[PDB]
Amino acid sequence: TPLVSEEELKLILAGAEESGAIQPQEEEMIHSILELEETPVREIMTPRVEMVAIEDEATLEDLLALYREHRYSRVPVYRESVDHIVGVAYAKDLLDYYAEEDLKGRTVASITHPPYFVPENMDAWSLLKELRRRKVHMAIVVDEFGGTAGLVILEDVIEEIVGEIY
Amino acid sequence: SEEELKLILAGAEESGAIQPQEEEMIHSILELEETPVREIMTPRVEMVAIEDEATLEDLLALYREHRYSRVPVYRESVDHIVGVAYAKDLLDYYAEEDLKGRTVASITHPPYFVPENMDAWSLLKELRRRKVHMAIVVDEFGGTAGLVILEDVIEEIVGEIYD
Ligand SMILES: CC[C@H](Sc1nc2c(N)ncnc2[nH]1)C(=O)O
Repeated sequence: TPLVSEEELKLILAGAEESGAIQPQEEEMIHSILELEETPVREIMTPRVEMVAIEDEATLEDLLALYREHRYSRVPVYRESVDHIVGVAYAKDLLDYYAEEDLKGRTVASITHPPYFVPENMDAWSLLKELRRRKVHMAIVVDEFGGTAGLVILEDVIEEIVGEIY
Repeated sequence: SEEELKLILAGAEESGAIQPQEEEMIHSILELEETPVREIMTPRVEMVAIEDEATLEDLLALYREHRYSRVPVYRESVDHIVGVAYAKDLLDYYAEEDLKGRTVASITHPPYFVPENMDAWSLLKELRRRKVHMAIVVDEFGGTAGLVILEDVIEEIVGEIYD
């Protein structure tokens, strides 16, 4: 029956979680749904300085070693520096080769998927939208001058909603 | 007030406060408590499982032939599940000799069993809590109703998430 605004609805959420009519964690989830439109990917991304990239001409042995030591399943791919990103590569794709012979035989370029670039200030709501309807759940966050601000994956948006898992 | 929140959420759609997409996701959040895992699980007949005594070379061959990253690991029949195996752990293992010399049991994680009737909300609670990613749905007799993963619940909140 009643009529309410976004601010009033967030207040009723706080007042029905201090009420016990809903769980603290169901509150935090629905609240998180609401804050997605106000979060820029910048606030949730992995920034350039902490990310693990690899060069297109490296070998698939090199990718395997990178997975073993930093444990990141999916890895951006650059040519000259990290500001010239040429695609993305997934460690599980190694399994289709998984031959101590074949791996040193091919370059990461041979398994690199085309890259998805979002501007540094897109909101998590739009990014969830864009990522869900795409086979690559990982976008490159780009700064205002064309450089690589960082990287952002769907599981990060997911965690924003639900919380940390894995 | 639980019915009150249920109703003012739809009202908040009507007062322009939230998009129908946001209200759809929030109705999904609310309807997690009322959805049983049977409604979302993959059942035995659609399932891909592997013996614990098989070799990691066998695991890899399975993965090639079927593309499933998570595999329930069973002992005698698929009604006696003893864990889950993750293809990614295969990447940690020496192509030549380490796969013919090790078996699936070396990499299986202990399983998580949920009743067939359990709701999604409690499933999500217990998965986030135990920090597992896949559970084995049992039937009232001990058999295997199917398997269910976190991304099932997630998509049940936010929509199909196509790899
Ligand atoms: C997105 C995550 C899924 S997990 C999965 N494992 C399964 C199995 N053993 N049998 C039937 N269906 C399954 N789904 C994937 O990696 O494709």
